[PDB]
Amino acid sequence: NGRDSNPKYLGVKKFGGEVVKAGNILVRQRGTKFKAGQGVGMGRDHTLFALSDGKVVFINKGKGARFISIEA
RNA sequence: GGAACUGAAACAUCUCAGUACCUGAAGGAGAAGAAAGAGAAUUCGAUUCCGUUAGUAGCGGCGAGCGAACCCGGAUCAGCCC
RNA sequence: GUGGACUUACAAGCAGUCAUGGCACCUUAUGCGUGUUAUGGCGUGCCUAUUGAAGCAUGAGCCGGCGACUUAGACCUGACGUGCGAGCUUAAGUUGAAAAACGGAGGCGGAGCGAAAGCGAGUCCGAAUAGGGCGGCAUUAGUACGUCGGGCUAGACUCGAAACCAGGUGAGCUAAGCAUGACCAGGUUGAAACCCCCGGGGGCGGAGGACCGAACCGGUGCCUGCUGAAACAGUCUCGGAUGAGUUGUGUUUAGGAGUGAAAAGCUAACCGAACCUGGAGAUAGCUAGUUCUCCCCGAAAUGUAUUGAGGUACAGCCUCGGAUGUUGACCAUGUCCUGUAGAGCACUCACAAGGCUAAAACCUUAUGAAACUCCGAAGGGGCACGCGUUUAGUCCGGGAGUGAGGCUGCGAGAGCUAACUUCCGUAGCCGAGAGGGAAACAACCCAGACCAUCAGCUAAGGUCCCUAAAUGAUCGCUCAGUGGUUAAGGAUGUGUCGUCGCAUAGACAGCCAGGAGGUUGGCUUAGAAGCAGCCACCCUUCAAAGAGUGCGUAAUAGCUCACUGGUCGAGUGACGAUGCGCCGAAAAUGAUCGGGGCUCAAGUGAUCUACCGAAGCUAUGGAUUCAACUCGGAGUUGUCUGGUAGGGGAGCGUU
RNA sequence: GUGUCCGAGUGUCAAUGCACUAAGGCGCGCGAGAGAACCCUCGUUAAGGAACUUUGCAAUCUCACCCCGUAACUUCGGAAGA
RNA sequence: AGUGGACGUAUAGGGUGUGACGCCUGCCCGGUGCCGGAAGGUCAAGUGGAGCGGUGCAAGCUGCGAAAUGAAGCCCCGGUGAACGGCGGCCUAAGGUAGCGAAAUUCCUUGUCGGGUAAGUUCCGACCUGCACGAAAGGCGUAACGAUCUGGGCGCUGUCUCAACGAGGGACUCGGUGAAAUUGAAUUGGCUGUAAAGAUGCGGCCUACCCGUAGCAGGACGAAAAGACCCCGUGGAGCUUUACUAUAGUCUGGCAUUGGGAUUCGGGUUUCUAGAAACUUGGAUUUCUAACCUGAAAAAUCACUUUCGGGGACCGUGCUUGGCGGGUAGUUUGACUGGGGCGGUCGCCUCCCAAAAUGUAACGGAGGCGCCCAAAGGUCACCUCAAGACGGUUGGAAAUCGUCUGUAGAGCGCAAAGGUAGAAGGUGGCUUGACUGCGAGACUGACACGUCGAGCAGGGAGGAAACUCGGGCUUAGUGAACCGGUGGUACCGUGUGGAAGGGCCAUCGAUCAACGGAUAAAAGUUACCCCGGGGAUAACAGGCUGAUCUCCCCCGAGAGUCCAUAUCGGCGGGGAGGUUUGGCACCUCGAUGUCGGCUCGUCGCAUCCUGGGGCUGAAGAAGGUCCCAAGGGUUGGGCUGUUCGCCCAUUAAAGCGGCACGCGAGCUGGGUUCAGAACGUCGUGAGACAGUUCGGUCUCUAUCCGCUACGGGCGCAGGAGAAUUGAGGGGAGUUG
RNA sequence: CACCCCCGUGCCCAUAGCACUGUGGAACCACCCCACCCCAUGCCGAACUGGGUCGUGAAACACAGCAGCGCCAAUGAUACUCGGACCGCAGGGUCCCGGAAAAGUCGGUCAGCGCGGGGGUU
Ligand SMILES: CC[C@H]1OC(=O)/C=C/[C@H](C)[C@@H](O[C@@H]2O[C@H](C)C[C@H](N(C)C)[C@H]2O)[C@@H](C)C[C@@H](C)C(=O)/C=C/C=C/[C@@H]1CO[C@@H]1O[C@H](C)[C@@H](O)[C@@H](OC)[C@H]1OC
Ligand SMILES: [Mg+2]
Ligand SMILES: [Mg+2]
Ligand SMILES: [Mg+2]
Ligand SMILES: [Mg+2]
Ligand SMILES: [Mg+2]
Ligand SMILES: [Mg+2]
Ligand SMILES: [Mg+2]
Ligand SMILES: [Mg+2]
Ligand SMILES: [Mg+2]
Ligand SMILES: [Mg+2]
Ligand SMILES: [Mg+2]
Ligand SMILES: [Mg+2]
Ligand SMILES: [Mg+2]
Ligand SMILES: [Mg+2]
Ligand SMILES: [Mg+2]
Ligand SMILES: [Mg+2]
Ligand SMILES: [Mg+2]
Ligand SMILES: [Mg+2]
Ligand SMILES: [Mg+2]
Ligand SMILES: [Mg+2]
Ligand SMILES: [Mg+2]
Ligand SMILES: [Mg+2]
Ligand SMILES: [Mg+2]
Ligand SMILES: [Mg+2]
Ligand SMILES: [Mg+2]
Ligand SMILES: [Mg+2]
Ligand SMILES: [Mg+2]
Ligand SMILES: [Mg+2]
Ligand SMILES: [Mg+2]
Ligand SMILES: [Mg+2]
Ligand SMILES: [Mg+2]
Ligand SMILES: [Mg+2]
Ligand SMILES: [Mg+2]
Ligand SMILES: [Mg+2]
Ligand SMILES: [Mg+2]
Ligand SMILES: [Mg+2]
Ligand SMILES: [Mg+2]
Ligand SMILES: [Mg+2]
Ligand SMILES: [Mg+2]
Ligand SMILES: [Mg+2]
Ligand SMILES: [Mg+2]
Ligand SMILES: [Mg+2]
Ligand SMILES: [Mg+2]
Ligand SMILES: [Mg+2]
Ligand SMILES: [Mg+2]
Ligand SMILES: [Mg+2]
Ligand SMILES: [Mg+2]
Ligand SMILES: [Mg+2]
Ligand SMILES: [Mg+2]
Ligand SMILES: [Mg+2]
Ligand SMILES: [Mg+2]
Ligand SMILES: [Mg+2]
Ligand SMILES: [Mg+2]
Ligand SMILES: [Mg+2]
Ligand SMILES: [Mg+2]
Ligand SMILES: [Mg+2]
Ligand SMILES: [Mg+2]
Ligand SMILES: [Mg+2]
Ligand SMILES: [Mg+2]
Ligand SMILES: [Mg+2]
Ligand SMILES: [Mg+2]
Ligand SMILES: [Mg+2]
Ligand SMILES: [Mg+2]
Ligand SMILES: [Mg+2]
Ligand SMILES: [Mg+2]
Ligand SMILES: [Mg+2]
Ligand SMILES: [Mg+2]
Ligand SMILES: [Mg+2]
Ligand SMILES: [Mg+2]
Ligand SMILES: [Mg+2]
Ligand SMILES: [Mg+2]
Ligand SMILES: [Mg+2]
Ligand SMILES: [Mg+2]
Ligand SMILES: [Mg+2]
Ligand SMILES: [Mg+2]
Ligand SMILES: [Mg+2]
Ligand SMILES: [Mg+2]
Ligand SMILES: [Mg+2]
Ligand SMILES: [Mg+2]
Ligand SMILES: [Mg+2]
Ligand SMILES: [Mg+2]
Ligand SMILES: [Mg+2]
Ligand SMILES: [Mg+2]
Ligand SMILES: [Mg+2]
Ligand SMILES: [Mg+2]
Ligand SMILES: [Mg+2]
Ligand SMILES: [Mg+2]
Ligand SMILES: [Mg+2]
Ligand SMILES: [Mg+2]
Ligand SMILES: [Mg+2]
Ligand SMILES: [Mg+2]
Ligand SMILES: [Mg+2]
Ligand SMILES: [Mg+2]
Ligand SMILES: [Mg+2]
Ligand SMILES: [Mg+2]
Ligand SMILES: [Mg+2]
Ligand SMILES: [Mg+2]
Ligand SMILES: [Mg+2]
Ligand SMILES: [Mg+2]
Ligand SMILES: [Mg+2]
Ligand SMILES: [Mg+2]
Ligand SMILES: [Mg+2]
Ligand SMILES: [Mg+2]
Ligand SMILES: [Mg+2]
Ligand SMILES: [Mg+2]
Ligand SMILES: [Mg+2]
Ligand SMILES: [Mg+2]
Ligand SMILES: [Mg+2]
Ligand SMILES: [Mg+2]
Ligand SMILES: [Mg+2]
Ligand SMILES: [Mg+2]
Ligand SMILES: [Mg+2]
Ligand SMILES: [Mg+2]
Ligand SMILES: [Mg+2]
Ligand SMILES: [Mg+2]
Ligand SMILES: [Mg+2]
Ligand SMILES: [Mg+2]
Ligand SMILES: [Mg+2]
Ligand SMILES: [Mg+2]
Ligand SMILES: [Mg+2]
Ligand SMILES: [Mg+2]
Ligand SMILES: [Mg+2]
Ligand SMILES: [Mg+2]
Ligand SMILES: [Mg+2]
Ligand SMILES: [Mg+2]
Ligand SMILES: [Mg+2]
Ligand SMILES: [Mg+2]
Ligand SMILES: [Mg+2]
Ligand SMILES: [Mg+2]
Ligand SMILES: [Mg+2]
Ligand SMILES: [Mg+2]
Ligand SMILES: [Mg+2]
Ligand SMILES: [Mg+2]
Ligand SMILES: [Mg+2]
Ligand SMILES: [Mg+2]
Ligand SMILES: [Mg+2]
Ligand SMILES: [Mg+2]
Ligand SMILES: [Mg+2]
Ligand SMILES: [Mg+2]
Repeated sequence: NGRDSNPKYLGVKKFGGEVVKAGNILVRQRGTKFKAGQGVGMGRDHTLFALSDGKVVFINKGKGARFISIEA
């Protein structure tokens, strides 16, 4: 063994209560650990970036049912 | 005739360098010199030396690095003979 | 070395430091004196290299004197200063020189974008519109010098290679050759050939890389010699000693070359490539060394990359200046994100007793999990505020160094739940840190040294003597020197509670009294009969006794026992929690808690004071760094001043 | 260390060997005491005899000439100074 | 040029290896070498120049440029071993002929038996199981020879038990001369602790009047040479080869020196009734003598002439071609690494570690990638998976159909984590958005790279539309830079116009996988080693730890007929000691000498003897085992360098360990570890192994402390002679 | 939001879901109804789908009861932990302050809010 692979510094890049420019990246994820609410659009590797400038808010009933909206 | 350390963080091309060194000829100097040229204005008008153009052009395992010439400004300026 | 003051012969000692006393002296000098001295306290040379230095790590005998960050250039870059300023200035040279002027060729600013053609405050990409660099805007003014910080290139802070190359010098040592001369006492052995008697005997003869042994040539073994008598020898012993011998002279062969009966041996006393001069101050990522003083700030041993790992590049951290202007920082509120501790089996692996059944499955019950999660804190990170105390931050430009870390505690891995082990996270100390405590001691506990005082309160730690300070006070605890070195395990050790029995209808040991019944009980080997031993315990006679405890020879008896009794006269026996202790408990020169000594506490657990105790804090005096505040550095108030690499600043000494 | 030449006598089979000595030459350019440990070159050693030690390393022992006598083996010479 | 070979000429000369003599010298031509062959494969310059292009109005000039034809040489085919070699592993070209064998070769190894000694790791003779013999890198013998090595025996010895006495030269004392290595400074003790972990110098405690002198050799990690061992340096040098690169040399084709001619000519021209005389441009054999080379004659080397003689247009030399070329030369030969080597690893992806942010090391625990898919894409539309039970045709535990349960227990191309049921899974229709030009904004990184990305243009594709498309559910499927190939484009293109060449856009070439990548192009070896450094880093020793080692204790199964504990103690548990093999890497690489012996010793006690005990399965005696006990004592020899162990023969007994595995400024020097050499084994080679074997320099001068002796001074309240008490210190201590 | 009830479509986002179950009927919805063709089944008008009444509330669906199941879930007490401060050689553990789960019990629920329309009491 003695093998390993680079860190992928994934996360909630922008936490609810953070104003965001358009195109800011807010969550990094392997998949849909977050499912993108209103105003946000999710990319190829399933990072989801805000489309509209404003505050970031978490809709989060959880269990795969967590969504990131942006409010203007 | 012609190095090698060395640099290239190794090392062959490269550089170190036509350096050091050996050998020949000669003088108070020597060399060179009177355009089958530079050059791009149909200009220049022998040779040598300084400043500059200029680290420009360019050369380079296009790497380390190596590097002009013309224009222009001065020092000195004689062209003579087969 | 000579002479004089003071001193020195039970003293333990980085050579001193402060203090006190004794003696001597009085020319910056009768003092807050100079020389010396006794005693007391205190006290790990210096530098370097270091995680860490008194080190038993390096360097150094001592004093002097030489001795290391330079110079260069029409170079690049920055800070400061000066002239001129939208412009600024020369170079080569020329003419003068006890003096400098002329000299515009040329350089820099003025426009940028593009790969370039080329356009031009626009420009490249492109088919038009999205960008990049750029001007407007802040038009940030440049340039010639001087000084200085850096950079470059050249020996480039100084010393130091082993090597490489060039042209020479060497065969007078030694390695061989050639020419030519010379030397080898003496004794032993007796080949051929030649000649007689029958290959053999005799004679005769004088051969040999033959024998012994002097010179001579050579070095076999011990010893001596080992700052030698000698830079390879000496005594003694040994090899050869007519041969492949020794030796003179003259002479030839040499540097990757010669010579070599072959060791890489010899080539002028260091030959796996001589010597000398030179290239040449070769290179040196390696070592050591780098000197005057004071002020201010102050690190790093981390990340990634590397023919990289002990070295470099770029970040990270330091400093100086400019700008900005609280953006910092801690703490609080609000919010969001997380899958650890824990905890759980709901999936995956595992796994514990059963029921159920052609056992997978299934149910009751029961568990572990870094790569399991139905769950899931504490904390932690981002944002916003400041609803609150503070002073840092950000970018831009010059200079750095650091890129070897060390411990402890917490959390993990690796290891053996070893290591003053190795590798990460994290906090603090050390590095770079002085002062008090811990006998001693970078890391631990206390506490960050501006200077001066024969002033005060305290921290940790202490208060019997060493040794500063209560032989303090009160309730105990341990009689072990435990204190002042572990454990599994044992113990009628001792206090504190605490759970279970049987007693003035009289029990525990304690003395006499009885020990019974089938039954010499079934089941066993050869006999096993309270009393080897696998299987099973009911029944009679009794105020009274279990087919019944350990012993006994191999089996029964035998003295005791569990209930019974006259006596006996009052508590006992059991497992338990614990507090302090005992054993368990052997290592190497001589013992010990730092020592004395401590229970007639100087141990201990609980409380409470009173004081000692630091370079921390307070007092008086004093000076720097900064900043405000005033007058044309000064002074006030506040504040700050441990320090390695390093950066900055003010100054002293020499020619 | 250094090449060549001459290098007497007594005795001893011989000799340039060994011992004494002629000629000739010299006592080695600090001395004098003293008679410890220890060290170097030496002499003798009870009893034992290799026990020593890596090894009999070293030190003994053997010693010249003459007579007698000498093996396994042999390349017929030698081993043999058995 | 000239020389040596050689004033020699195959019975001679050169090289290579074996190494008198004797009997001998087997197998294997596959690779490598070499010698022959030379049907065919390939192969340079040169001869040829068909065609492809520029540039000019054109003549023409000019850049490329095939086919065929071109030597040696290599591929191919034989052979060669007294050529390099090979003759073994429960198919290779073959597999060991004789001879020998525990060897100079034997690891296991002190092999087994015999011999010799009281005792034999040695030695000798047999045996053979030859790790890992062997036939001219020669095998088996051999008389004689050896300062050769090994084993034995005689002889004699101070080698020794065990040393003594004597001599001389030192050594000591006096007078004369009078150095040296060294040296931080010294007012320089013992223990025990502590500190970088070995203290004179830090702590406590003990001891110690001042100073010498003769001695010793424990300490001062004493002295000496900035470790020759080990590691490091993008140090060096010597040596090696099928590392790389060149190259003296060497072979080969063509051109010149270099020529007439006959002879066969694939061909040239004007020549003539498909044709041949003048003639060749050449090639080819063959031949010739004026070039040239060489030799003989009074004129030695050289020149002349030569009645001359031989070779001969070759040989030699100049240029150029291609091959051979460790002989020479200049170099390359990676890093991490709980010391180097060996093994492993080097880039990207997934998980745990990673301590609920991101991040985080390890030669830590697990596994994947160097691709795929014309549809596994875009879009539009449509389906729902495991698994179980009941029932069923050839099948039955599981084909297939049928019902019931069925937030998933399936699937998602490969590894896993996330994710997913309104799909990313499955199945069709259409087509390519697997587009060109851009990139607001962020994530991430020191850079450089990397990730995601709304929306705009041109234009597509699917859908009725909203809308979705600039690749795949996601995360791996990858390499800057240089130098070049291919297609466009029309920017530079040196006087001008063109073109040659260059630039740009697209694309191709990389286990450069040591994966940020030194060159286009590179392996070993050093023990002949050299330099510079490192205690940054191994071998020793000390330290820390104590797995392993040594010891004790608890339990108690059983053994002990019986009876656990007289003894012994399974399977398990707890400690101690630091003597073993270690780990770790802390002081020491400007030096800490290392194994064994010898000489001196001293300490522990886990006690071999001796002394005092308890229990005993103790009658007695001899024992067993445990307790207390460290005063003393603990033998001599054979084997091996040994420690050890075995053995002889005795003992009261033949103790175990510490003290740098105590002791080399005390001694040896056998072992091991420098240069020579040989054997086996490994390597083609230089060379190599902690396998073996012979051999191989151990440095007169003691300052200090410390130790044994011997004085000087002073002290001890007068100055003196002599006798003394013993504080307190040593020696002795055994036993049959 | 007059009272109910139906069809649909949201918010919510198992305290709403399952099962047992009962009411429902031409009003709404639902099956049945037929198929050459629109349109379709990798076979079937089962599914889409196109043409409709009867019939029937069977099934599905809506709505009520329902605490067997699931779903939620205290308090209390712990586990753990931020800071402080300690002991044990060690594995380990204690104390002060404050934050504080998970599991279980107690107990809670078969929901809760809109919007448009259709038909009822005519
Ligand atoms: C004193 C006797 C000899 O001693 C020696 O040969 C002594 C040498 C000593 C022992 C050596 O040092 C040791 O080196 C070991 C590798 C390590 C060791 N310890 C510390 C770990 C260390 O001690 C040598 C190499 C050390 C130094 C001093 C050195 O190189 C000495 C050279 C000269 C020494 C001496 C020289 O002897 C020469 O011998 C010739 C035979 C004589 O003729 C003569 O030559 C002229 C003589 O001198 C050179
Ligand atoms: Mg591993
Ligand atoms: Mg270089
Ligand atoms: Mg070079
Ligand atoms: Mg010159
Ligand atoms: Mg000259
Ligand atoms: Mg001249
Ligand atoms: Mg006194
Ligand atoms: Mg003293
Ligand atoms: Mg100090
Ligand atoms: Mg160190
Ligand atoms: Mg020192
Ligand atoms: Mg020294
Ligand atoms: Mg110039
Ligand atoms: Mg300025
Ligand atoms: Mg701008
Ligand atoms: Mg300037
Ligand atoms: Mg500076
Ligand atoms: Mg700079
Ligand atoms: Mg130098
Ligand atoms: Mg002879
Ligand atoms: Mg003889
Ligand atoms: Mg010799
Ligand atoms: Mg002899
Ligand atoms: Mg030289
Ligand atoms: Mg050579
Ligand atoms: Mg020499
Ligand atoms: Mg140079
Ligand atoms: Mg480094
Ligand atoms: Mg930097
Ligand atoms: Mg900020
Ligand atoms: Mg703030
Ligand atoms: Mg857990
Ligand atoms: Mg965290
Ligand atoms: Mg605000
Ligand atoms: Mg800067
Ligand atoms: Mg580091
Ligand atoms: Mg660290
Ligand atoms: Mg472990
Ligand atoms: Mg450590
Ligand atoms: Mg370490
Ligand atoms: Mg440091
Ligand atoms: Mg600090
Ligand atoms: Mg301190
Ligand atoms: Mg202490
Ligand atoms: Mg102290
Ligand atoms: Mg220290
Ligand atoms: Mg300190
Ligand atoms: Mg420490
Ligand atoms: Mg404290
Ligand atoms: Mg006080
Ligand atoms: Mg206090
Ligand atoms: Mg006191
Ligand atoms: Mg206990
Ligand atoms: Mg008291
Ligand atoms: Mg007080
Ligand atoms: Mg104080
Ligand atoms: Mg102060
Ligand atoms: Mg003042
Ligand atoms: Mg400071
Ligand atoms: Mg301070
Ligand atoms: Mg300071
Ligand atoms: Mg004579
Ligand atoms: Mg005579
Ligand atoms: Mg005589
Ligand atoms: Mg004589
Ligand atoms: Mg004389
Ligand atoms: Mg004399
Ligand atoms: Mg002697
Ligand atoms: Mg004797
Ligand atoms: Mg005898
Ligand atoms: Mg012996
Ligand atoms: Mg012997
Ligand atoms: Mg020997
Ligand atoms: Mg001898
Ligand atoms: Mg015979
Ligand atoms: Mg005979
Ligand atoms: Mg004889
Ligand atoms: Mg040979
Ligand atoms: Mg043997
Ligand atoms: Mg042998
Ligand atoms: Mg042999
Ligand atoms: Mg034997
Ligand atoms: Mg034998
Ligand atoms: Mg052979
Ligand atoms: Mg031989
Ligand atoms: Mg002989
Ligand atoms: Mg010989
Ligand atoms: Mg012998
Ligand atoms: Mg004597
Ligand atoms: Mg004497
Ligand atoms: Mg004297
Ligand atoms: Mg004199
Ligand atoms: Mg200690
Ligand atoms: Mg220590
Ligand atoms: Mg002391
Ligand atoms: Mg001191
Ligand atoms: Mg001595
Ligand atoms: Mg060194
Ligand atoms: Mg060295
Ligand atoms: Mg090299
Ligand atoms: Mg050639
Ligand atoms: Mg060629
Ligand atoms: Mg070579
Ligand atoms: Mg390495
Ligand atoms: Mg994390
Ligand atoms: Mg780290
Ligand atoms: Mg799909
Ligand atoms: Mg888009
Ligand atoms: Mg579009
Ligand atoms: Mg359409
Ligand atoms: Mg092209
Ligand atoms: Mg490359
Ligand atoms: Mg790399
Ligand atoms: Mg040598
Ligand atoms: Mg050092
Ligand atoms: Mg170390
Ligand atoms: Mg060691
Ligand atoms: Mg060892
Ligand atoms: Mg030293
Ligand atoms: Mg030394
Ligand atoms: Mg004892
Ligand atoms: Mg006894
Ligand atoms: Mg007895
Ligand atoms: Mg003893
Ligand atoms: Mg001992
Ligand atoms: Mg040891
Ligand atoms: Mg030793
Ligand atoms: Mg030896
Ligand atoms: Mg071989
Ligand atoms: Mg031997
Ligand atoms: Mg001596
Ligand atoms: Mg002497
Ligand atoms: Mg008195
Ligand atoms: Mg006494
Ligand atoms: Mg005394
Ligand atoms: Mg609660
Ligand atoms: Mg708190
Ligand atoms: Mg805490
Ligand atoms: Mg709490």
